[PDB]
Amino acid sequence: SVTSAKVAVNGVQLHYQQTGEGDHAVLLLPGMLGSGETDFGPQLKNLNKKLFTVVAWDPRGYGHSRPPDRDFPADFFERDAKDAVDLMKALKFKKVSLLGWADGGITALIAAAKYPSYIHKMVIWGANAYVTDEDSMIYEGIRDVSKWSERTRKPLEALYGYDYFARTCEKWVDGIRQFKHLPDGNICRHLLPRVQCPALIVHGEKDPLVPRFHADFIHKHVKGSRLHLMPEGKHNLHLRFADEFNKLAEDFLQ
Ligand SMILES: [Mg+2]
Ligand SMILES: [Mn+2]
Repeated sequence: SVTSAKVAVNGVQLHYQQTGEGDHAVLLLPGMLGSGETDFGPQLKNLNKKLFTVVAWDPRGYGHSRPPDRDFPADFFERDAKDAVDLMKALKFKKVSLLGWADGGITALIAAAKYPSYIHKMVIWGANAYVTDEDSMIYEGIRDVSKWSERTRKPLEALYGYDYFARTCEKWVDGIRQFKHLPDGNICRHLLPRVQCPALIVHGEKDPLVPRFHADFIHKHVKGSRLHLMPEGKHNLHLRFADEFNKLAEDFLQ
């Protein structure tokens, strides 16, 4: 049983889905153009409702957190990180664990580093702490949504309508590529050493969007972190291999 609602946070009405009665609060952070509805169905359904209280939020401009429309200023990951934590605080949780996917994992890393007393544990996958030429090329190949597979386009087209979906994807590409021009193509390399909570980095070895060196790098600089490789996992491993992933996550969080 899942409840959808909005809460006022930093000038925006953020949408989120909540389920479970557990004492361990968990926030699910979606990736680019994502939402709880499109990125975390299996988790909102199967994560242990007795152990956890699960919340899946929609970053401003994504999912149902519209208005406003999405924009990508240089600090957009930090803005999302603040919104995410403020949302959970608005919902009265005293401490929470984070499950972040891709852009959501980058967001989770930032939140753990900036608000260490609020984060218990963290599980991230498909995230990159910086942008390289190889990444830039990958992003460019994603820009045109019309060339996306029909299966991956359907859900987002239905949620946003073609126009917003196409336009926001282009702004995302320009928004994430902007980091390549900064020293070290940095997004959050500098915050990794500041993560103080136990972290589990999962990586699908067949992920075509995020080279494994990004997971190795995050693992290297996040003290006490654990890295788990899934031979058959791709970028959407928590969806394609939901049962396997959920077990990995639940075991780590306990
Ligand atoms: Mg450097
Ligand atoms: Mn939503």
